Amino acid sequence: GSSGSSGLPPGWQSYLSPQGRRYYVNTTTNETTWERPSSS
Repeated sequence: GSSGSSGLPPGWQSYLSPQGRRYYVNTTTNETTWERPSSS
């Protein structure tokens, strides 16, 4: 089943995989995540 994050906090960026998928990545913490901005 589908599992992600409806909305994201003001600071995280939203990118797309080289295949079509969608993922997120932090610019400050520089941490890679999956459709979920793992704030820290």
